[PDB]
Amino acid sequence: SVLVDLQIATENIEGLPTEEQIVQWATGAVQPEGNEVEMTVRIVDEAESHELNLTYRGKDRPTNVLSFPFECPDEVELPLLGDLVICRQVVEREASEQEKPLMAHWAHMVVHGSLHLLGYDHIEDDEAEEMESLETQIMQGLGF
Repeated sequence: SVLVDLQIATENIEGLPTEEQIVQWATGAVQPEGNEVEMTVRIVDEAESHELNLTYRGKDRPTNVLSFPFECPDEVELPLLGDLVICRQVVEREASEQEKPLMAHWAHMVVHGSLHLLGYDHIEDDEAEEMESLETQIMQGLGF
């Protein structure tokens, strides 16, 4: 199925994300009939994520949307999105400033950092239609 990981860092905020809502709304509207994929997403302040990476591997520096891609040997035809790590203060501010439902900002902001970071658009043979339709159903299917 289409499993996604929504890991919030704050317990009390001005607009909690909750996986049920986010996942269901976005990821739920993408595979209402056929589901299959894995998208890990960690939403926490800059310091946490940055330190988190640099503490266990030494990743980049104070970025905006850092994600962790899976093993990219050659082509490997299989549904996947990999791990993701983004800040809420930024996206929440962007979405909050845009004056639009954070629901879309999430599905969009996640995919924005998912591809722009690794490019899960692997092999255009199988993963193509799957991935394409995958991102298309959540991004276009709703028309953010």
